[PDB]
Amino acid sequence: ISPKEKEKIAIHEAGHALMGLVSDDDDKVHKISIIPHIYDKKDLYNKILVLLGGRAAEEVFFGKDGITTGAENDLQRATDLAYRMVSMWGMSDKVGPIAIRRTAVDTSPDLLREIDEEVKRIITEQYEKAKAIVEEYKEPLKAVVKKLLEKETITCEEFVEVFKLYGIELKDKCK
Amino acid sequence: TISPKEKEKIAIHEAGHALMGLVSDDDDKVHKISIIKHIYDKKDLYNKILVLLGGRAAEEVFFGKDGITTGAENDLQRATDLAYRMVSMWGMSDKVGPIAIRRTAVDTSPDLLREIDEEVKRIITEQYEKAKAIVEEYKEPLKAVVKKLLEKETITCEEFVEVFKLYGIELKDKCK
Amino acid sequence: ISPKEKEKIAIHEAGHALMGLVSDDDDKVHKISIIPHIYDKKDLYNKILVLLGGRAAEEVFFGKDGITTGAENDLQRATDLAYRMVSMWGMSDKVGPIAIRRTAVDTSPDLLREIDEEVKRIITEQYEKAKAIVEEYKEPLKAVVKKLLEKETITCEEFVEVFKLYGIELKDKCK
Amino acid sequence: TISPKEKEKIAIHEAGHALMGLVSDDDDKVHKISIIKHIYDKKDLYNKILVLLGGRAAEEVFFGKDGITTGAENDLQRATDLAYRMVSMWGMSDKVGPIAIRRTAVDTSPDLLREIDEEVKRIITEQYEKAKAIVEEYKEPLKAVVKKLLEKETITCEEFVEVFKLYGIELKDKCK
Amino acid sequence: ISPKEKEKIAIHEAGHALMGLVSDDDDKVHKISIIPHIYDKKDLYNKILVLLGGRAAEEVFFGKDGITTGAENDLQRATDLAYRMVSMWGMSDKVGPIAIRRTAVDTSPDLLREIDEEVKRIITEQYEKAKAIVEEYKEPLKAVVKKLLEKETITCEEFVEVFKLYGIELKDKCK
Amino acid sequence: TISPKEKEKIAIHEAGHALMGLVSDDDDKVHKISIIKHIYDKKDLYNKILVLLGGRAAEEVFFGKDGITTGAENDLQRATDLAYRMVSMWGMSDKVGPIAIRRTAVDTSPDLLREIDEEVKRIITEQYEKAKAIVEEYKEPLKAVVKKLLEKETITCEEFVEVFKLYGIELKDKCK
Ligand SMILES: [Hg+2]
Ligand SMILES: [Hg+2]
Ligand SMILES: [Hg+2]
Ligand SMILES: [Hg+2]
Ligand SMILES: [Hg+2]
Ligand SMILES: [Hg+2]
Repeated sequence: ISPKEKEKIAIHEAGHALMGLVSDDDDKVHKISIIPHIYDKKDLYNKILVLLGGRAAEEVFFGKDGITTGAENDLQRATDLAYRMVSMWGMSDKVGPIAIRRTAVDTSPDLLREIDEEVKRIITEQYEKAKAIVEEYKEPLKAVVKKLLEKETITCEEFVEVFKLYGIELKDKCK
Repeated sequence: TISPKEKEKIAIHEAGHALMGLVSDDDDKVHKISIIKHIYDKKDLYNKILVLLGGRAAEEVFFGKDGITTGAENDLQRATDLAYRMVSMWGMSDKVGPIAIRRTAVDTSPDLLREIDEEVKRIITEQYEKAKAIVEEYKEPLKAVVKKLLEKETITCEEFVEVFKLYGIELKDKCK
Repeated sequence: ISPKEKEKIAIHEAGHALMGLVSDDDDKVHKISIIPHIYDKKDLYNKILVLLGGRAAEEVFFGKDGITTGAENDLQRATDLAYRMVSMWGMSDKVGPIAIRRTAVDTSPDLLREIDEEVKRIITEQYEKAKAIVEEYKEPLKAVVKKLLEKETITCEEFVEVFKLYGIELKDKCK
Repeated sequence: TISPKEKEKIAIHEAGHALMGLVSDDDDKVHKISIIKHIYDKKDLYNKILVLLGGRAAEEVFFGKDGITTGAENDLQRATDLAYRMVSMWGMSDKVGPIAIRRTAVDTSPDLLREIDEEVKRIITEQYEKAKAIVEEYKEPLKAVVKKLLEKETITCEEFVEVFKLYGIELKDKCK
Repeated sequence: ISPKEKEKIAIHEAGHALMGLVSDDDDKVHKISIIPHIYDKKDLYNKILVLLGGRAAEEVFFGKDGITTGAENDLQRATDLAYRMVSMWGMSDKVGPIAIRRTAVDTSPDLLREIDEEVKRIITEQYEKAKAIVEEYKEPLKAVVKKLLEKETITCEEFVEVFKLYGIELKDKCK
Repeated sequence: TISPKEKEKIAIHEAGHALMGLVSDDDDKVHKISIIKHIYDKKDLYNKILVLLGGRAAEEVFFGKDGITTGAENDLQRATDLAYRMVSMWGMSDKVGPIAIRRTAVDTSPDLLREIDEEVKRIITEQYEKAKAIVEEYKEPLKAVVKKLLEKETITCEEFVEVFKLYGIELKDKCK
C-alpha cells in the first residue's frame, strides 16, 4: 500500500472516529489504524453520521475528485439504515407511520419514489453535517492524521489527547 | 441490559398500547402491562389499528419526533397489513370499492396499487392522529401510570384504571 | 359466537338468498343458516349480484361501518368473475373482444389500467343494484332475519312464505 | 345436460363460424357443423381472425350485448394470439413495423407493449365489425340454417349452402 | 406446396440473394431454391439489409397484404442484430457508447424506450432501402423468379447471368 | 483468418487503448501492444473509463461513425459497469449523491434508475469525448505507430513512446 493511499485511509479512518467522538448521542467505542435494544430516530441519525464520516473527511481533504472506493460499505450500511427508518419504522413525516409489507411486495412505483426521495433527504442531510464537522475541526484532525501515519495505529485516548491540546473537548466515549 | 433511558421509552410505549385498548370503544384485549372463522367489522379493525399505533403515538407525544423508536416495528407492520386487507381484501374503502385484489398481487395495474397505497396511508394517518390526540388528552394520568410502571416493573390493568379513576376518567372494561 | 355476530351473519346470509330469489336469471338452488355449460353476460352479471348480496345487506343494515370481514370470499369470487368477463370473454365494450394472453403475460400497464377500470365499473354496478334490492325489500327481510335468529336454520320455502305474506312474489327457484 | 336456451346459443355460435368460413374470400377449412413449415399472408390470417370471431359475432347480432357467451373463450384467445403474432412476430402492422419482439417478451419497453396492444386491438376490432356486418347482412338465411340445426342436431356444409343458394346467395366452396 | 405459395417463396428467396449480390460490403456466399471476426457498423447494416430482403421483395411484389409468415426468422435475426448494435456495441448516436448491463438488468424504462426507438429507426431504414432496391431491379428480378419456378433451384452464377443480360453488374460474391 | 482490413481496424483499436494509457494522468497499466482490497478515487476511475474507451475512440476518429466495430464490446461493457458502480455503489455523482443502491437492484424506484442511467450516460459521454479529442490531437504520431504495428505485428510501449518523442510529445511512464 503506497503512501498516497495510506494518507487517504488515514483521513477516512480519522473521519469516523471524529463523528463518533462528537456524535451527540451515538453510543459506541473506538480504536484507529491505517489497516482496517431499541434506538430512537436521533440514535440512528447519529449512526448514519458515523457511517458517512469516512467519505465526508475524504471530500473535505481531497475535494469531490479524491473521493474513494473505500466507503463502499459505509454508504450501503448507511443507506440501508435510512431505508429502514423510512420504510420499516415510520420515521419520515412525508411517508408517515406506514410499513412496507415484505424486498417490497406489491408497492406502487409512487410509494417507492417517495421513499427514495426521503432516503436521499435523510442521507444528504447527515452527510452535509459530517462535512461541516470535518471542516470545523480540520486543523486538529490534520494533527491526528500525522500521528496516525507515523505510528500506524492510534488509541481512542490519543485522538482525544490531540483534541484537548486544541481546546476541543470530545464526548467521553472511548474504552 | 437496559438503560433507564431505554426502560422509560419501553414504559411509555407500553402505557400507550394499554391506553388505546382501555379507551377503544370496540377493540377488546388481554391487558397485562409489563417492562420485561370470526367476524370483524370496519369499526373493529379501525380500533385494532388504534391499539397497534398507541405505542408509537405515546413515543411521539412524550419525546417528540426525534424520540420515535425502533420498538414499534412489529406494530407498524401489523397496522399496515391490517389496513392493507381492509382496502384490498374486504371492500372497506369507498375510493377502491368492494373490489378484491387477486392476491402476491397478480396482474394489478400500477394505478390500482397507487390507489390502494393512498387509502392504506389514509386509514393509518387518521388512526395515528387519533391515538396521539388521546395520549395528549390523557398525558397527565398516563405519566402517573408510567411512574408506577418504572417503579414496580409490572402493572395490572386494574392499577392502570385505578390511577385513571383517581384522575376522574372512567375507562372501559377489559382485563381478565 | 356472540349474538351481535349472529345478527350480522343472519343479515349477510339473508342477502345472498334475496339476490338468488329475485335474480332475473341466475339459475341456482338455496337453503339458509347462521352457521355457514355456457353462461351469457346476463347470467354472470346475476352471479356477481348473488355474490355481493351478503355485503350489500350488511351495508344496508349497519352502514359503511358495520361492513364485515365475512364477505372476503364473496368479493374475491365476484372480482375474479368480473375479471374473466373483461380479460377472457370480451364482455366489455371499452376493452373489446380481446383476450389477455396467459397471470397476464407481456401486457401493457395501460391495458391493465383499462381492465381494472372495467372490472371496477361492473362490480360497482352490481353492488349498487344489490343495495337497492336489499333496501326495496328491507321490511320483509327483517322478518326473515328474525325467524333465522330464532330457528337458526331456514328452508328456501319459508323464506318465500315470509315474502308472500308481504305481497312480494319471488322467482320459483328453491329445491 | 343442455337446455333449449343453451342449445340455441350453441347453434348460433356454430352457424356463425361456418358462415364466416364459407364467405371468407381466403381462409379454407373442414366444415361439418354440429351441436354435440407453411406460408400464410396478411390476407390469410385476417380471414382466420374473421372465422374465429364468427361465433361471438353471431351471438351479438342475435342476442344483443347481454347474450354474449362464455362459449367464445377459446375463440377470442386464438384470435388475439394470432393478431399478437402478426404484430410482434411478423412485420404485419404499419405502426409497429418489420420489428420482431424478442420473445415471454424480454426487455421490451412499456411504450412498445402499449403500441402492440393497440395494434392487436385494431386488428380484432376491425375483423369483429366485419364478422357482425356479415351476420347482420345474412341474418335471414342464417336463421333458416339454425332452425334445421336445432331440428336435426348435425348439419353438413352442403345443407348449409343448400339453404343459402335458396335465398340467392352463392357461398364459396370448402367442405370435403 | 401449391403454386401460389411457390411464387411467394421464390420472390422471397430472390430478395435475399438480390440484397447479398448488391450489398455494398456484406461478405457472404449464395445458392437459391424454392425449398429452403470483427464487423463494423456498415457490415451489420448490410447484414440487416440481407435479412430483410425476403420480406422486402414480398411487399414489392404483393403489397402490404401479400406479406408472409415466411420472414419470421429474418425479422427476429435482424431485430436481434440491431438490438446489439444499440445496446451492446454503442453504434447509436442517440443512445451513445453505453452498454446495457446483463436480458437487461435494472435498466430504466426510459432507457428501454430510447433503445426500442433506435432499433426501430435502424430497421425501418434498412427495410426502406431493401424495398427501394427490389423496386429498382424489379424487372430483372421477375426474370430470375421465372427461371427459379421452372428449374426449382438456381446457382448464384445464373442469378448473375440474368442480371448481366439486363446491364446490371452485380458484386463478385458467389462461390 | 484476418483480412488487412480487419487487421488495420485491430491495430487502430489497440493503438487507441495504449495512447489513452500513456497520456492518462493517473491510470497505470502493463503496456504491451499486439495484433495477435485496494483504493481508487474518482480521478482514477475516470481514467480507467478513458482507457477502456480509447479503442472505440480511435475507431471513430480514423473510420468515422460507420467504421465503429464489434471489437469494443468487452470495452464498452466494462466502462459502463465501472461508471455504474461510481454512481450506484460509491457516492461519486453529485446529482445522485452518497446514496447506495441496495444491490440486482431491489425495490428501487423507476425514477432513481432513470437518474442513475442519465449519470452513467454523462460520465461515459464525457470521457468518450475526451478520448476522441486526444486521438484527434495525436492523429499524426499515432498513424506512425500504426504503420509499425501493421508492419511488425507486435510493438512494445518503448517503441510507441519512441515514435512519440520523435514527434515532440513527452508521454508519461508506465511499461515494465
Ligand atoms: Hg469506512
Ligand atoms: Hg408495541
Ligand atoms: Hg357470503
Ligand atoms: Hg367457437
Ligand atoms: Hg428468408
Ligand atoms: Hg479493446
